[PDB]
Amino acid sequence: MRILVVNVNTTASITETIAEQARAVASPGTEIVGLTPYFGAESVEGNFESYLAAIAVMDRVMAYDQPFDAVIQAGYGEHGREGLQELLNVPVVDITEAAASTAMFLGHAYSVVTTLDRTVPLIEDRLKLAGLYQRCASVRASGMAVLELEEDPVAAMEAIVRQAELAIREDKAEVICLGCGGMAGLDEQIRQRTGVPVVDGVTAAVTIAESLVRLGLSTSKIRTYATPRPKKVIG
Amino acid sequence: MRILVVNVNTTASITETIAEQARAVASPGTEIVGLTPYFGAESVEGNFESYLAAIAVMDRVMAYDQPFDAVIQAGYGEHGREGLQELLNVPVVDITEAAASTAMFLGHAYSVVTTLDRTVPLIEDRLKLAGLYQRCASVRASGMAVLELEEDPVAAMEAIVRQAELAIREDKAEVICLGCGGMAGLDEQIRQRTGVPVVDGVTAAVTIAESLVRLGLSTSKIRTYATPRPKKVIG
Amino acid sequence: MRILVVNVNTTASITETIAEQARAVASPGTEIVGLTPYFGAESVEGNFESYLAAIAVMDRVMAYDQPFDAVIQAGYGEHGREGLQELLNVPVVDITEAAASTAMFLGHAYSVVTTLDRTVPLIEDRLKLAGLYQRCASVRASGMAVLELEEDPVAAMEAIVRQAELAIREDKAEVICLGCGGMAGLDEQIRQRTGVPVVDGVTAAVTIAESLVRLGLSTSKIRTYATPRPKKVIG
Amino acid sequence: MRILVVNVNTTASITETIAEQARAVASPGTEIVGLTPYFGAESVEGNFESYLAAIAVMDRVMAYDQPFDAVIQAGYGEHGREGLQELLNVPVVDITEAAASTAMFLGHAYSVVTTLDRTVPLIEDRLKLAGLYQRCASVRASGMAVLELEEDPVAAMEAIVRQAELAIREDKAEVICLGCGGMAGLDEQIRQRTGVPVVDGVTAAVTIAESLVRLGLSTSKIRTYATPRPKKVIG
Amino acid sequence: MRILVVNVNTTASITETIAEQARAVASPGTEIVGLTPYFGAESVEGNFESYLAAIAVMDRVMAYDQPFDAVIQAGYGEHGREGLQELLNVPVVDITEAAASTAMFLGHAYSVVTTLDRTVPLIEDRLKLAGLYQRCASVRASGMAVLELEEDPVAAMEAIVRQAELAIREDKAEVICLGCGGMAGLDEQIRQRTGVPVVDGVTAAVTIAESLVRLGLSTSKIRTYATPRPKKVIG
Amino acid sequence: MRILVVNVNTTASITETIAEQARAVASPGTEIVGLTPYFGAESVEGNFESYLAAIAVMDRVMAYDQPFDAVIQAGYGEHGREGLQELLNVPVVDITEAAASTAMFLGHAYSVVTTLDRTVPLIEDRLKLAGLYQRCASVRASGMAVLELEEDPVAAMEAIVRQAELAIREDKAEVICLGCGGMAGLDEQIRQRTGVPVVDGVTAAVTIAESLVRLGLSTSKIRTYATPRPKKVIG
Repeated sequence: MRILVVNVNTTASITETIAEQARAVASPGTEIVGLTPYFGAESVEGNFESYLAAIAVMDRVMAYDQPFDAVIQAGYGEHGREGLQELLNVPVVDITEAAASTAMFLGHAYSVVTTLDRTVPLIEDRLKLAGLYQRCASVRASGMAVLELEEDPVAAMEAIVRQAELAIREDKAEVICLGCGGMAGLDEQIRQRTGVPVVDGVTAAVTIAESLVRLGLSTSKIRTYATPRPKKVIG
Repeated sequence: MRILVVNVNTTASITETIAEQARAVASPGTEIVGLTPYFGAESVEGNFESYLAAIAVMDRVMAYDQPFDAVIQAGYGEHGREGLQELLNVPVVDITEAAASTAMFLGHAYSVVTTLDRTVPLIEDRLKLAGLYQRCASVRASGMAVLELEEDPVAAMEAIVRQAELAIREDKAEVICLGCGGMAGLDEQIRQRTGVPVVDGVTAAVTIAESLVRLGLSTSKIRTYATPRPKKVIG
Repeated sequence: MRILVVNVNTTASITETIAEQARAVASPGTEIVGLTPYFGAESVEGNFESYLAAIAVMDRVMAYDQPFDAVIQAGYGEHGREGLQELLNVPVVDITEAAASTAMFLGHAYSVVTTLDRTVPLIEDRLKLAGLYQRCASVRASGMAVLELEEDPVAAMEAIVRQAELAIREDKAEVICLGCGGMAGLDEQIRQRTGVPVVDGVTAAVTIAESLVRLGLSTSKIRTYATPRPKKVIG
Repeated sequence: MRILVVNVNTTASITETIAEQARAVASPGTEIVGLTPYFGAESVEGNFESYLAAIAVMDRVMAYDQPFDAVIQAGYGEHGREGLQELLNVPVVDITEAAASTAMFLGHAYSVVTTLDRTVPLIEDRLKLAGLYQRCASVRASGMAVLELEEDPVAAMEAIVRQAELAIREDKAEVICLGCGGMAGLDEQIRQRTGVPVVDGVTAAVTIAESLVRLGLSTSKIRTYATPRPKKVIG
Repeated sequence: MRILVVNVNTTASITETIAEQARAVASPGTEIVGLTPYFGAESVEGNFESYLAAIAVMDRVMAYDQPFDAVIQAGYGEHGREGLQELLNVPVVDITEAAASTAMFLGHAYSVVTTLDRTVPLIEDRLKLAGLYQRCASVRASGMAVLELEEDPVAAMEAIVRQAELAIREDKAEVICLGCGGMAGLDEQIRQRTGVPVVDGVTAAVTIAESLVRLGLSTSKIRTYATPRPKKVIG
Repeated sequence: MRILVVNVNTTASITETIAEQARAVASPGTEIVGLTPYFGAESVEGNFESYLAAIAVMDRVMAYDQPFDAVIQAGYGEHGREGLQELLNVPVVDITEAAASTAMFLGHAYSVVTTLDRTVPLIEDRLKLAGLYQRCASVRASGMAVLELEEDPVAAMEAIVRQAELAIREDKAEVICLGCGGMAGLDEQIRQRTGVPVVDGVTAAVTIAESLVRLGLSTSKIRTYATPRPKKVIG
């Protein structure tokens, strides 16, 4: 099968890293295609940039010419999932929901550790909408400005594990979810350091996407995600 | 003062109808500037068109070069308010939240009457995010396509009252919220035909916008709606 | 138009101060009438005094002989709103709900800062009933015994801003709501000190009351707030 | 021990009916003292009369000059419990909460059957405040005016069973709570006619009052129900 | 009447202590029978042991040969209540729910103080299911390994009151509920030390059980707790 | 890898049907080992049999002496998952949560169709505990007794589609979850007859089990599902 894995931000280096991580868990016969949107912010930080990224991602998927069997939106706490669901006749998985949903099988309560404080309420709102928030102990920001993870990977790792530890100790999280795709593959280190399973939405999304295809499942087109009624649309 | 009233769809005649109902209640000294987005669907029906309209609305507002005091987004149940709240340092009122918020001063419970069944869950989700759904007895669809409103208003009118009556008698609604911009000015007739206050989010949003301006209040910039960090963003 | 603004407590000096603040935002042609109930506690502190104030206020409004177009209950976290709504055929706004409701347009979450700790659960319960509590980050008590604000206005101001800062820093409030009418007009100082919009329910209620009259809206009499069935009542 | 059983309305014959059902289940050694408030509506139907009854009940209790061990407020869905809890240092039981609380020991879900449609939302709100609504499948109105109960009991009886059956079959109620004091003693006939346990809040409140006394338990005075601070209060 | 009081754990010394405490509040003519299950853990600590105790307790009750009028499950936060309810044609009260339910008449919010941290989410889940959790301020663990209360009753008492004080001061609990039956009778000391009523589920359950029998109430057999359909069951 | 698929009831033919549907979707390299508990009801209908099945399932798993990588509990709405999660250091998937969790990727809301009305509230409660009920539009019973499924499948089939249609049209379900193990493989026919994706928790649980294994993830042992403390436990 073919799975499109779309970055929500325009940074080509992040697309390839995410895609690589998707390729490391993909099943035999699964082809992962990483896609960079044509427009949008280099890192998606806030409501404005999130809504720009929602249509950036859908523009990017609707440009792809080859057949494909699933789409993964590779961004934590951003908009657009639902619009993809309407546009496409294949399953869509967003990594936010892939992480929280897989975490819920593992523990009484899960926490998410993201980058910026200002992205906490967007991630919270995404999960509440998904109906996944009941078992979320908290969504916590490490505080590192997105691009520093390649500059100081040590200061980053430390800031992240400090939040993981507060979530386990104060919020009673039993599993940690990564909260920017740019965190893919750092999960073993966080596990080594906390003694809890640590879910990476990128890899979790691949398995859920692969599963829905194996099960013959796709978005319901009955109501909310009906194909859009063809009409006059500009631009 | 100057208030931008922005249509979520690209049909310019609907923009004039909305801006004229707005002017019909604006305080002396208030200028209404009705804006039609430059791109997007001619009527916004579903998630894909809602997200496109979100960004189409923001683009239209950011292109306006005069000063203004508040903005009103004149669509029911669409995405975008939060985007605008980050970009602007004037208050933003969404007619969805304007209607429900005012209705709650008037009755134990309110119901919204929209056009299409498929917009019902988009509306519920906006209300839920806003923390305004506890007092909503239901969102009901009249079944009338957005544009069939100036076509056959007498049938539109009857379809709306039909649903309003069902909300009152079965849902225990005590107040009715109109749920398309295209319904602006219809409240008086529905009030007469139902026996309950009928709230027009267009005219309610005007009063709320004017209030927030008179009161010296604007969007909090402390966290969630802080100005977007300056950064690279294509297009 | 005419708007009655009723103190919930019997202190004549508080009625006049509230009314003055209402007069400073009222629109041209709006007449504000401040009313002191004939009975009740000099400051309303707790369930017993709140229920006494509920009927004190309704007794006070039903005594007023002149026509009027709206009523404001000028008390934070007290009972009685609903009984006014049944008694009257004009809109009723309580300042508790005017503050929370206006705050919700301004920020992701709002907090209320009141005087006594023991009034926190009454205000919480009022907002939960109003269906306004979802976006309330916390209700916090400054701790100053009600009447000290005229004695030590500095110690008061300080205690208040300390709670505002805890709400923003720990509870993630993005807007502050004042929580005793006796706090009217202190909002600029709190804003100066926190960098967030600060809503005063007194002035916010005036605009909402004025709006409902301009929009031709009044309480729904369909069910819950039906006129009371005339019957034998004593005293 | 001595338990005050206080009618919420001023009809003395209803006070005797309630106090006699109470006596029918009181433990040996328990004295029931049935009280009729001095002012208020002859039947309490709506918010205005509910708030008046709240204060009318408290006045009546504070006028009683003998000692007593507990108080029961014998009205369904009325205001006042909290007022009494502040003023008294003996336990207070409201028959509303007494019924629902006991019903929850007996079935997965309960429903209340009251008289008037307009009291339905007052009842729901009391249950919600009490934290007892999660297990309530519904509150249904029999449509019988409060006093039409000793007038035509055979029609009252049938109206109640009608609603009870609807709650069981459509709402999935497994237990029925009578929802006027005027229905005391009817449970046996409804049980027979419905097939489910039927709870009488009057008699349940007696057992709970007696329990709290036997157990040495009374209202917590630490915070919300602390004695009212001594202060000036007119009338 | 006869009331069975069943230990959830297999420790004979705990059964007799619980039963003694039940006998100290029982009404005249009430016979308390303490029962020890034939199998299960010596102290019930966790999901596995709780589910073993659920069927241990039902096995123990179904072995008892004499008539009886009620059953009390004498364990805090364990499973099985519902299965008893199906099996029996008499009322069942679990002490978890007896404590929380009686506490709710006493104060704005209640807290539970139990032994082990790992039992906190089971007790939380039990109360959420019971629909009693809305008014629960927190469930807190003292941390003492179950059997130390007979070894160091002083270190135990201290650990317990420390949690009670955190619940009142930080969680705003107004009443404390004991949270292992092995705590029966320690409530006066905790009351002496905190100034709040302290509910013991053992004694509270006796009064609720006695009440349901006096009121002629028993489990509803209409749906969820219908007698199990006789069929082939092994072992 | 090896995955234990455990029937909740003792009917061995139902164990083979479940294990064969599981094998029909298992990845190459995956071994399915279908287990029939040693004691318990021949079909699990209600709380008593649910609790017995919980412990019967755990006993069966603990008796298995080979190594394995994950366990699946193949019953809808039964107790036990948490028990297994404490005892095991391999992931555990319950088909109840497997179905609902996967369904949520596919539609705005899902509904479950089970057999017996009396299992409906057991199912709702499992979903609620799991934090998966927010997106559940309803749980409906087909009315078909568990074993009447291989007896008359054409009538079973029609009973299920009947309920599915009612969930879609009245409950606004967009996806259907089969709610007995005995329904495994029926999804294709129901999909055809309803027009919406149909999820089989048996086959979904397999994909999720395999995913968690591929991802290196297992049950968190930090708190709620820590191994049971070693201690005395009879039988």
